[PDB]
Amino acid sequence: MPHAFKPGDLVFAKMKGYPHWPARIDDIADGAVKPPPNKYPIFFFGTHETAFLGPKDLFPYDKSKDKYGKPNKRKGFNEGLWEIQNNPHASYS
Repeated sequence: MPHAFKPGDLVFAKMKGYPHWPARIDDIADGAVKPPPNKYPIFFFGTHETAFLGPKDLFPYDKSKDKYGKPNKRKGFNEGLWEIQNNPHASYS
């Protein structure tokens, strides 16, 4: 059975106007800006941008990759597909 989301989990993350996007739940480093309550820090692969999202917009990667894990024209998307599959826990800073 599923647990709550935790740092390191791999997802497709959905935002308004963008396709379901390969991403991970990030850790929050000491000193770093914390998310709002009930929100997680989401690191988007390829673009390397961060946004704060709740679970309604987070689709676990294993379950969802057959649907959402296909090339897209959008900037950074296909780079992001490579990262999530090949080195999803690397430093992209």
